[PDB]
Amino acid sequence: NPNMDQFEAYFKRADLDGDGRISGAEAVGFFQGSGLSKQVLAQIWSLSDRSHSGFLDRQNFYNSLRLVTVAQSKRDLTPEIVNAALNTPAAAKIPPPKINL
Ligand SMILES: [Ca+2]
Ligand code: NA
Repeated sequence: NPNMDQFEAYFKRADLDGDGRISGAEAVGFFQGSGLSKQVLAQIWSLSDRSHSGFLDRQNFYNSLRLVTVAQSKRDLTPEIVNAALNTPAAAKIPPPKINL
């Protein structure tokens, strides 16, 4: 499957209970494979849980994956970078991240 959807594959791996949402605990466990600091992952979680419900839907989780890629590229998150990933078609250019599984 050379064109396999890696965002979807990560969503399915992260969603341990199959309820179609990524819970806080599921995100903590999944992103332990990201190589990022807990401070950065906290900021990504906050930015991604747009409804403040404690769960990420698919869109929210894919956006958290995009922010993880930017952080793995050693770019400092700025308000402009965050908005570019969350609210503009620049998001489509961001690869899925590398996650140790
Ligand atoms: Ca879940
Ligand atoms: Na939410």
